Amino acid sequence: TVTYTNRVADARLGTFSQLLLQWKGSIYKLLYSEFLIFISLYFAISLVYRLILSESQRLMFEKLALYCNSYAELIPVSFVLGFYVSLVVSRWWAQYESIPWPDRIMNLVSCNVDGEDEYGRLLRRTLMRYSNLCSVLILRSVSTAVYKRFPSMEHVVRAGLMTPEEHKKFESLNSPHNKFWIPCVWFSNLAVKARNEGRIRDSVLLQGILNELNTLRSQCGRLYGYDWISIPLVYTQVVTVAVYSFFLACLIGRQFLDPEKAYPGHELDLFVPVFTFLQFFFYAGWLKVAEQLINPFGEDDDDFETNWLIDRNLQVSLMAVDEMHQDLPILEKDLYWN
Amino acid sequence: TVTYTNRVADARLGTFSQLLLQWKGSIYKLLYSEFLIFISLYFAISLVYRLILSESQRLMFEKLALYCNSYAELIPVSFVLGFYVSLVVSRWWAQYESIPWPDRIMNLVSCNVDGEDEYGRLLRRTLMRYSNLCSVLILRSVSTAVYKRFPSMEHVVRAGLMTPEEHKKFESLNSPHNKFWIPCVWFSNLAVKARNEGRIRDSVLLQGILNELNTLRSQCGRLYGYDWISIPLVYTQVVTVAVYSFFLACLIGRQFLDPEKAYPGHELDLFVPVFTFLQFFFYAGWLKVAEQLINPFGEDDDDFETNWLIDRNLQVSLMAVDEMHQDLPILEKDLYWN
Amino acid sequence: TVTYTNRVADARLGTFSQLLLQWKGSIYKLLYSEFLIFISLYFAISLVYRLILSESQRLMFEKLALYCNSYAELIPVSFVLGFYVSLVVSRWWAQYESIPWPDRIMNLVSCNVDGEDEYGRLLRRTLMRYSNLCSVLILRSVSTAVYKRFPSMEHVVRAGLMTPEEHKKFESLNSPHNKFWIPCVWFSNLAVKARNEGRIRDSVLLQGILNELNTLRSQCGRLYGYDWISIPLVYTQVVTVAVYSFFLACLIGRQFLDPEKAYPGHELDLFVPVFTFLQFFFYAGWLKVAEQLINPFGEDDDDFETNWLIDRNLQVSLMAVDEMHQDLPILEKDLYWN
Amino acid sequence: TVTYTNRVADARLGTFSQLLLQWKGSIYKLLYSEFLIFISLYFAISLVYRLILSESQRLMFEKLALYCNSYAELIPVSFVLGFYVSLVVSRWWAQYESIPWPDRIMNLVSCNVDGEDEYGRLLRRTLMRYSNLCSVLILRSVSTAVYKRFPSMEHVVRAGLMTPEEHKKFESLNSPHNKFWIPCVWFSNLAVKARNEGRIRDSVLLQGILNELNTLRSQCGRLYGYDWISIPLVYTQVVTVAVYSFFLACLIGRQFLDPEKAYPGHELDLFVPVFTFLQFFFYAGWLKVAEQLINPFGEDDDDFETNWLIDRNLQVSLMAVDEMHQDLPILEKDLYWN
Amino acid sequence: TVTYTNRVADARLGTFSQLLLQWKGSIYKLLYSEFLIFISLYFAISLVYRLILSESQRLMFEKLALYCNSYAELIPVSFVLGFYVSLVVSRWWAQYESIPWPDRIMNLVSCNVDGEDEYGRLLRRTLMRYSNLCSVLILRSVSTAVYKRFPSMEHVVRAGLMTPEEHKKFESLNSPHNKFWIPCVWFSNLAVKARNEGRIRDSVLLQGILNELNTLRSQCGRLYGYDWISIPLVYTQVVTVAVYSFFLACLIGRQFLDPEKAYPGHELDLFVPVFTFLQFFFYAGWLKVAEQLINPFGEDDDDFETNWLIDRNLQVSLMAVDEMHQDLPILEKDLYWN
Ligand SMILES: [Ca+2]
Ligand SMILES: [Ca+2]
Ligand SMILES: [Ca+2]
Ligand SMILES: [Ca+2]
Ligand SMILES: [Ca+2]
Repeated sequence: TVTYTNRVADARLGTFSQLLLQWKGSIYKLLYSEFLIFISLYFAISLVYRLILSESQRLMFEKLALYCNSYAELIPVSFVLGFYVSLVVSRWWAQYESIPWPDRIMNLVSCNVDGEDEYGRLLRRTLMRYSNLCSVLILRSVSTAVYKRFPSMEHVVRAGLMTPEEHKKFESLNSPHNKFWIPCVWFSNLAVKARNEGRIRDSVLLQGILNELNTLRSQCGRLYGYDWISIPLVYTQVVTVAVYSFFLACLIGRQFLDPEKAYPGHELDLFVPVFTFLQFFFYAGWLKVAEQLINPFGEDDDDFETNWLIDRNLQVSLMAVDEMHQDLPILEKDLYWN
Repeated sequence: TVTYTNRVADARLGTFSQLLLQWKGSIYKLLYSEFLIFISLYFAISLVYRLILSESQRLMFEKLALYCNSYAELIPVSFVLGFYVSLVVSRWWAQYESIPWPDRIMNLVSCNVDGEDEYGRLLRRTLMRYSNLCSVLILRSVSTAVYKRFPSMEHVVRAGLMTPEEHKKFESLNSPHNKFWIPCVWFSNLAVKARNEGRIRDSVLLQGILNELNTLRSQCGRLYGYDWISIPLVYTQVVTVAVYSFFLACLIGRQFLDPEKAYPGHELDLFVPVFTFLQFFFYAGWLKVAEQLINPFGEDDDDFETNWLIDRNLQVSLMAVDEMHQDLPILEKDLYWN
Repeated sequence: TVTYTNRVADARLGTFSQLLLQWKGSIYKLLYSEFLIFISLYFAISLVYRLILSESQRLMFEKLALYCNSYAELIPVSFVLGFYVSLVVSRWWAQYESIPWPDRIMNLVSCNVDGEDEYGRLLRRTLMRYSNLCSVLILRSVSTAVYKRFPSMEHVVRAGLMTPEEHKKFESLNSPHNKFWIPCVWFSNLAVKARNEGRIRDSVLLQGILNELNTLRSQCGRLYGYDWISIPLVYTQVVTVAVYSFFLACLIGRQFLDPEKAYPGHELDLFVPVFTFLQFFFYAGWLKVAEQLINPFGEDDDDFETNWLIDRNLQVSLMAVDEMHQDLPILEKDLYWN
Repeated sequence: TVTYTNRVADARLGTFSQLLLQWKGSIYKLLYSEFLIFISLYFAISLVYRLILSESQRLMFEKLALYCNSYAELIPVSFVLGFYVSLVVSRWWAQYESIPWPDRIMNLVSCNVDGEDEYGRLLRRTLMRYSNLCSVLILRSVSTAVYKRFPSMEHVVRAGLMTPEEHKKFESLNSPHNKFWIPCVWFSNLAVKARNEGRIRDSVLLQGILNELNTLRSQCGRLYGYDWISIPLVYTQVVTVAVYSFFLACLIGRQFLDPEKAYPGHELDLFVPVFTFLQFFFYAGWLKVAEQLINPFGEDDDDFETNWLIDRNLQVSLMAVDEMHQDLPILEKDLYWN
Repeated sequence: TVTYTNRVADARLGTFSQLLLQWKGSIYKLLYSEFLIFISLYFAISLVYRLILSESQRLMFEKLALYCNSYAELIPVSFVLGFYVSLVVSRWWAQYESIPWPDRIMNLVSCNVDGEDEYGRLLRRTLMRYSNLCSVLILRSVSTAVYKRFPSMEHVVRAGLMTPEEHKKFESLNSPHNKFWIPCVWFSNLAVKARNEGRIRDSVLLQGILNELNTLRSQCGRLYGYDWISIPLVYTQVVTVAVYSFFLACLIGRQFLDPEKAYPGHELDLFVPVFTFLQFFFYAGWLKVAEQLINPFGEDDDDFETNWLIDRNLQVSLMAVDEMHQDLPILEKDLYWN
């Protein structure tokens, strides 16, 4: 994503006036193809009408242009497009919050799994690596950036997210469905094995660890649900037919007619319709935002930084349960004692 | 459902332009009947007006067409239809999330119910089969696809979801209401019987299993509530009268009149109203999406894949508590040790 | 409620076309009075204008009709009415989900309260009867159907929901406020008395039972809040003044004037305004849905089936803690063993 | 609040027609001042125009009235006002549900704090009085009705909500901020002191009591947040400038011009603009509802009955933990035994 | 923020009429620059047109002004701007509720961590200082006011929020990412160290403290998510291009033309367009509210008072676990005893 929050804290004058001077993740980069196609088609029809057509053929084109200008308002562009964009934005922010963060499981495993020797160290690192793997295996199914980072499971083995013994156990488990739920069972079995060996003191701490595991499992299930149940295809087809049909009508209807014929409405000849191009800018770019945000896990400039987030979660998770287990600062008095 | 999420990750040019070349679950398959009925009625009235009516009768039809063109805008089509479609889409996504997933109960039963012999194996499989049966018995009441897969309870017995002794116990329980709550009591009684025999260690683990049982029971209750309390019938009647009355008016009002009579507005004769057919496309198809999604558990192309989900839940549930109980990979060091 | 979900699973052709042939809970049954009053007033003014008024008086009525037709669009009908109907529908579905279901408490009491003799049987039945009574005493305060089923507390005694000793204890408790919270204290005291006698094993199971009791108490409190804090009366007055003032203006403005006077707009005389009657149909019926759903606990055709739900909850609750305590089917192998 | 829910259960004919015959909490009581000011200003300008101005001055007033009638539609009244009213209603119902109800803490304290002697009786009453005081001290900060009931802390002492020793301890605690969090710490300390003396059996019951304490603390924190973070003042200024500027324009633009001058639009002279007064009624009263509901804790007719609710909570809380501790009815058989 | 809730409790007459006489946090302070730029540009173009241009050049400017007045309505200002402002307000109130409040952790630590000597006092103060530091370290990353209060970590050391030993431990932990999660691991490790020394009695109280820690960690994670995932930049660019392009068109289109030329629409010459300036006021100020509230953690007049809240949380947290540990008032009888 493009983050500009620190630039818009106060509202002086050019709070939004400077942000339109940015190229990375802009409206200009999105509309740079469709806008130039629209410019090319409009100026092509304009030059053909001004330089090629005969007089009766121009007189027929005038009636066609008046018909298309009168009756292009029957197409419900804003009515369909606002509803579709509201769906896309609602599902967008709903899909951000479904991304699993390891930090609650991190806080519980960093303190409740005892042992300062190598066995408890290995145990805590294996628990957090299972919690991260149960996230990576669903993020490589819902995202294309993670899938291009990890094309096969051997790339998950080489990155250190999975040992080859876990790869052999993962391949030996026979299931035709998506196997993202495999480490979230290994986590619970390893937590119970840790409790039975005395590394976890009581049942309440074990049940807290398992509750946070099931919370992360619900997060991964929400990601699977938002990826599998898309926006219905019939909505996408209706909105693209709406925008493309409206501006296909505006290719003919918004053409500058002859001022010497003295039509009502077409009195000035400017050869560049500023308001038609602005209306195409707002409607077509308003559709392009929904095209960008309908899948926020791809490789757009404003899709989610999933690979960075995987690297952060792996580093922070393996940091807080290895170096920070019983490594506390010295309990000292504050500036407010007596 | 038709899933196209992997095709719309990035937004290059034809992100939505290729998706209108798809037939399965499209606007075209929905409107293929109503659109051709509208085309047939319009061209029938057009040919009758052009070839059959006498001159005074055509002059009366002209006044009828001008009246219907002037006063068809009084019908609040968009105002009623947007509100109705917003209800349908909100209830649609609310009904997806109410579908019970066994995975939290799966994670707890796979680890907390002890025993590697045949008795604990039978116990875990019976617990997960009760948790799946308490979902199947409500999905065959809210869906028509599951009801056509399982027409009677004997088909539930033959699929392995229920043993015949459980069928006899299920028939001996006398209740005139829906019996989907029967396995969700058997689960709690079998969990307490498992705790009393020592298969579950403490009370906290038992209460966690019962809390996830009650969570799945709340999911099934939400499905029962959304199926039983429909959208009010008066809304459905008002929206279908709105769309059908508006286009019944547009059968007469949008007719191309005679250009030689020189009416204001009807100057060009094209014999095919492109914008009337587009307006019928958007409004009527916008109603057809609500017709499709008012019950997302039927057998439309974009209703929910409930039978696939039942098969997945049964296979994954009986997999993770039988093969994956204490079958863990070897605890080995990572690529980040020292 | 009228349930039609099983009829609209697929979307073939007449998915909504058959549902307008139904009378029970329709738009026709709602508007059958107001629509005929509007028809009567319009045709009365029409016949008086056509047969009674003199020429200068008709000429004054023409100017009054043109004024009322020009200036009835200043009344914000859709703007106020859409906001009001959105409130009514949001509160409608929010009030359905606040109805207490005994099933979570049923699942916990059916398994955690021990004893196969008559004392534990009496104990479980008394606990579930308290949980049902704490729901009946708020449903007879928020609904008129339950209040007509149970006019006094003696009718609650005769139905078996309350023994006469509990009636005497309920009357001896002195409080000027609504006493729906009385059985939800008796439940907690009886659960603690059951724990102290050894019928409940540990504290965790008791706390789970009390947590589900407090969940049902929050459900009853939400019902009390939605009944006591209505939609503000000023909104109801503004919407009824809006609809009635707009169609009081349309009684005069939509009248067919004389075509021989040649007014702009009034050229055709049909004597039955189809689009005025349709506009009255949609706006007035859109108000009548809000009139129906502003209190969904009354005795409309599409209000909630509260009495049926009370009977179901009583039967299922006293069934699952009496016959189904330790009555489990035989643990047998599945079709997938080895 | 004005409650009319029992009057609108069914929808016969006059379901909303009788509710406009009510004065308490009506649109008429709100608009009785602003409407008469608008009537006075309009009729003043009308009589001055009809009786005082000369002919050229009337001819200038005609052009001013046509300008103001043509260009008053540029003011976005409905666009700003609908958004503002939606915020006010959303925050209104969000602030009702944040009002703390003592009933969950009541159910736990009435059963889990042991002792039938005077010490446990005093202990339970002191716990519930702390839970009520932690609500009263935030309701006298967010409401003006509670602040006029309790102007100082001595009025809280005289009402029995606080003993004078608790008043001295409350004054000895030095903090420049709002002290509504003081009894919600006393509750937890007294619950731990009750557990350490054996009045509470185990830790799980104590943690349940503390969890419901923190739930009530979150309710009080939501009330503090909704009172402290208002709707932004810039929205309130924009909506009042919108409504007042639009009807300041309509004082001149809606004036009946001279019919003998024969302007397009002003042909009939009625001297009382019915639709202008109706439009002022709906827009200005639609603003007055937001003025009423922007602070629903004041002393309007449809603000919340906070003092009644404080009296109810105090009476019910001190009732259910004193008289109803181990005072249960006799366990007797039902009408459905065998 | 500017709080005016106590001024708008009742609705008499001038409930909103007095609030437009306030300068701090008003629409006037926001629009004081852009409005004067618009006034300057409009009056500059007006004086140039009235005093400088020749007759044919004025005749060309008339056609340009009629074109820009006819075709500036094609720009979807309200359609884009309402959607954007709805996003800004929804995210605004969603970001207020994500601010962590220490009070639940305060209530649990003030009672469950035993010890009246200096060691338990130091232990409770260190726990609450960790809970406050885990909030300060994310509020100095999401806000500019806290970042200007604490430019470096030495300023956090000097304020008493962090001892220098904790500063050395905080710098020794090597991580390239944001370190706001560091004290929320120290809290859990210190709570487990407090439990193992006997300062916390059982496991249930420890798990309650850790659950409230993870709740505060989820609050800080929501703040990090709302700061990192902004509103998409393409929406901000489209709305600022919409407002600026519409009023750039209105600089030419709303100009008062010559009345002697007798154009339809431009008949009166007033030299100050009141309704154009009002329309600029509402649209441009409606954009400026979104500019103010897109980052509510900056230093605007109506952004959140974050520094005051940090000071309050520090004072109240270190107050309630030091002075109020076992300092209870005397248990005395109420006014309602017998
Ligand atoms: Ca994307
Ligand atoms: Ca369907
Ligand atoms: Ca009703
Ligand atoms: Ca108020
Ligand atoms: Ca700001």
